[PDB]
Amino acid sequence: VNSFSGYLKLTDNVYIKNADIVEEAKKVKPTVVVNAANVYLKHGGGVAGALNKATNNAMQVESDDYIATNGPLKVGGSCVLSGHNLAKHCLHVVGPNVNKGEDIQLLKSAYENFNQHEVLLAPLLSAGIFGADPIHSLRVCVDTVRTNVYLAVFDKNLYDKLVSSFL
Ligand SMILES: O=C(O)[C@]1(F)CN(c2ncnc3[nH]c4ccccc4c23)CC12CCC2
Repeated sequence: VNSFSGYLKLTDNVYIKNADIVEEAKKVKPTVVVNAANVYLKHGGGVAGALNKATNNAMQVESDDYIATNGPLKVGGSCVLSGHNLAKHCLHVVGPNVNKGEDIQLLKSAYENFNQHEVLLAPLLSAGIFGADPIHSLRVCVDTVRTNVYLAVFDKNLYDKLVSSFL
């Protein structure tokens, strides 16, 4: 038993809710919240900009030190950093950005990072400003992640389309 509430169950291990991931994290304080990161951990907009704003820019300060030490992530890769006031940990995962021409096949590799964590609160990778089809992203999530994932979808219209079209 965990503290996630109001989710629709899609599969044995994947759950979905129309929710603002920032507000959901603030309430649940999950062990892991996933950020929709880029390779530079520049949290300017989308989910990343919203998560970072909710930490009063502490996420960005920590991220800049991480990059200065380690260099950029790979597309499809991840790193674990602090969850600040939102979660114990933040798993920064880089899905491919279609608006940069990155290979959508890397979306599966991105979701594989979730399997290193037993339970996660997450957005749909490569959705939103990353330019991928969220229905495809949901399919890859379900077919790749084996651990327990609670997906927060900000847009109500999109949430209803994802549910209604789910196979
Ligand atoms: O940035 C994108 O492209 C996204 F479409 C946005 N997303 C979100 N997913 C859940 N909660 C959210 N709260 C937010 C508050 C402000 C801005 C965005 C979000 C958001 C998902 C997304 C990250 C990859 C697709």
